[PDB]
Amino acid sequence: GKTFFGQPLGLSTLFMTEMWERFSYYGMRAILLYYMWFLISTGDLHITRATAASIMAIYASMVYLSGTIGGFVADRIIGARPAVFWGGVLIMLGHIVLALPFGASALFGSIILIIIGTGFLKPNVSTLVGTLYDEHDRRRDAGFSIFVFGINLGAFIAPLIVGAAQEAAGYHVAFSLAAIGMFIGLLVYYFGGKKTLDPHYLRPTDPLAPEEVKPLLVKVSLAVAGFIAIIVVMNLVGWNSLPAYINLLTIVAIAIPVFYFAWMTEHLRVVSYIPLFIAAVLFWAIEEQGSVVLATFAAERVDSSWFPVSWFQSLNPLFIMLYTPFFAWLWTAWPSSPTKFAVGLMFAGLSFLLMAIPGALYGTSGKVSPLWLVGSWALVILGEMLISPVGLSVAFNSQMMSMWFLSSSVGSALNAQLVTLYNAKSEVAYFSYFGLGSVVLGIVLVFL
Ligand SMILES: CCCCCCC/C=C/CCCCCC(=O)OC[C@@H](O)CO
Ligand SMILES: CCCCCCC/C=C\CCCCCC(=O)OC[C@H](O)CO
Ligand SMILES: CCCCCCC/C=C\CCCCCC(=O)OC[C@H](O)CO
Ligand SMILES: CCCCCCC/C=C\CCCCCC(=O)OC[C@H](O)CO
Ligand SMILES: CCCCCCC/C=C\CCCCCC(=O)OC[C@H](O)CO
Ligand SMILES: CCCCCCC/C=C\CCCCCC(=O)OC[C@H](O)CO
Ligand SMILES: CCCCCCC/C=C\CCCCCC(=O)OC[C@H](O)CO
Ligand SMILES: CCCCCCC/C=C\CCCCCC(=O)OC[C@H](O)CO
Ligand SMILES: CCCCCCC/C=C\CCCCCC(=O)OC[C@H](O)CO
Ligand SMILES: CCCCCCC/C=C\CCCCCC(=O)OC[C@H](O)CO
Ligand SMILES: CC(C)C[C@H](N)C(=O)O
Repeated sequence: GKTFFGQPLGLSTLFMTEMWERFSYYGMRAILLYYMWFLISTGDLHITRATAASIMAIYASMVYLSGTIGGFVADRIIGARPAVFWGGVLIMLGHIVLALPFGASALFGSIILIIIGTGFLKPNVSTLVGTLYDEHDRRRDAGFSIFVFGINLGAFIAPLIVGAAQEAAGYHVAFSLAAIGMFIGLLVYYFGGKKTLDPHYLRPTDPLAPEEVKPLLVKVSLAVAGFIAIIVVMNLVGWNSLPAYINLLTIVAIAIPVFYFAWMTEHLRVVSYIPLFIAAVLFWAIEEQGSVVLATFAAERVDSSWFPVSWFQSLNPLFIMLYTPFFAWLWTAWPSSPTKFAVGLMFAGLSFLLMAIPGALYGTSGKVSPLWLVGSWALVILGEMLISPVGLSVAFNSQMMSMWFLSSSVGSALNAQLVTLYNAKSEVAYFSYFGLGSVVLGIVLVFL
């Protein structure tokens, strides 16, 4: 019978949908920092490169934090499938805003649209994949690996296409390609979804009961009021700069798990997530810095004179696709969950330790071979194969899905503070210090 790589034919619709969404996101991410660099150079954007780097991180942190609202709203209010649709619409509008002939004024608007939009699409498109299988179907694990393979496939071709278009035609044309990428995703999703997806997910699966509406409304109103109240207090005492707001968003992003863990002999299990969560946060911190710190390194310290330097952002998902057939075989030919989160952290630690070598050996005033980043990403992706749901083979909801991206949000929130420490003069110290600390903790948190 007809399948998509052994999976229900509905996976391909979700496959292509998320592939084109990740295309739009990572296509934009591949040049957004360089764009901010450009806006500063022209004197249009009045921030430092350190703040611009910090923005890239807190943006990423808010993107995956936003998913928690989206997962909840779909399950209880609007539905999984309309959430994906309207999520993509906002994403597309976000990229269109950047495509418009404006400068720094369009940044915030674009960022908010994509944050909100991705919050709706990302956890729900991931949830709809599990809806293709009944409960005890062995293929479910394989279906997600294919799905993540599509995530990285879009993450691979996006910098290559968008980055090249940027260096030939300009940023606005490049950002318009990202919008088009999402537009393609909507088309395939809308028409393909009607054919392959359950109509059951056009309505919420856990609809708010009558008595539940007001408590939720009070909870939300108090949260927004308090947030606004904090903003007001900040503006009065003078804490109203851009890094000030990043600090606030950082604390909020970090306080949410702290309060979530503090919420929850069964308690020894909960305490046993604490080091696993830390290992995850630190790993995705290092991993997400590829689009910031490594992107900075690529542009400043690497000879990329015969190709767009944004193409280095294709190295991350390339290795995931390369490692995929091996690990898929490796797990069938052959480690606990805490170990994989530790060894994965050690590999990420080694990816930074390696990057300290060229500056220590050759100095930082010159340029080095692309192979250093290639090797560095090879190491960090090697550990990602131990965390990310790929290389797998032969039930839940949207909110619990979001909880998974929550460790990446804390990592980037952590990055929003840490990436400001990276520059030309601290290169060797930054890499070696944070790489060594990550290996040590990787060795500490496995025995712990
Ligand atoms: C395509 C490589 C896949 C190998 C997977 C195993 C993990 C290997 C990591 C290699 C460490 C990177 C060393 C490369 C390096 O730093 O040399 C650069 C310099 O020699 C340029 O000529
Ligand atoms: C630039 C503004 C673009 C606005 C989008 C155009 C709106 C046209 C039709 C709205 C359809 C919304 C329902 C789609 C949906 O819920 O997804 C489920 C689909 O049936 C396929 O799964
Ligand atoms: C329903 C929305 C679907 C539209 C998909 C996104 C396409 C939007 C615009 C495509 C054309 C954009 C032209 C880019 C542009 O204005 O360049 C101006 C110069 O490059 C400025 O240096
Ligand atoms: C936890 C994040 C919440 C994000 C904001 C949610 C929007 C604020 C309040 C919910 C809007 C009202 C719900 C609409 C609704 O479906 O009520 C109908 C119920 O079925 C009544 O039985
Ligand atoms: C900015 C914070 C305040 C945001 C308030 C947004 C809340 C929006 C609507 C909440 C009002 C209650 C809606 C109830 C509702 O629509 O129920 C539908 C009925 O079931 C109709 O059959
Ligand atoms: C979800 C719980 C939130 C609890 C945190 C309470 C708010 C505490 C501090 C306000 C946010 C930080 C303001 C920005 C700041 O740190 O100073 C700004 C810079 O130092 C000035 O350039
Ligand atoms: C089947 C893999 C297809 C290959 C696609 C990978 C291309 C994506 C990004 C290119 C990153 C730049 C790598 C350049 C490189 O490794 O050359 C190093 C040479 O030693 C140059 O001195
Ligand atoms: C197994 C994968 C590769 C692991 C790399 C292990 C190398 C560990 C540390 C390399 C960085 C050593 C720092 C050298 C250093 O600090 O020099 C100081 C500067 O030259 C300025 O004085
Ligand atoms: C489970 C796979 C683990 C793979 C680790 C094996 C890699 C071990 C050490 C790589 C260290 C890279 C340093 C290379 C180096 O310093 O050469 C300098 C330049 O090549 C000069 O031409
Ligand atoms: C330029 C590529 C865009 C073309 C549309 C996407 C279709 C192309 C390739 C589909 C590749 C599917 C590979 C799935 C895969 O290998 O992972 C499954 C393994 O079992 C992982 O455990
Ligand atoms: C934090 C990671 C799990 C995110 C992944 N690279 C994705 O785009 O889905």
